[PDB]
Amino acid sequence: FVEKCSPIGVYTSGKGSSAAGLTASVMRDPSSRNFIMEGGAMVLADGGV
DNA sequence: AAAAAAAAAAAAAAAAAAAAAAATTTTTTTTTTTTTTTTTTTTTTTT
Repeated sequence: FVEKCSPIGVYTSGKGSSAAGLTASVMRDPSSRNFIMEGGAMVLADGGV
């Protein structure tokens, strides 16, 4: 309910969700050399719950 | 001195050579980017 009720809200387990992380992870693309930041629950639910 | 004939001048039309003009997208390559994979190496877990 809290996840559905908060303006910004994400519900996740301790070990993250199915193909989603609990916290952000930064990687470097070998080809484009960009910094790809996979957003976990903590970063995705920024300013919310 | 004038008229008739001859010849020349001017002008216009036609032809030949030579310089000018017009027309003129498709096919193949290949580089970069992205993904895939094989091995090495590093980290984590277990005893």
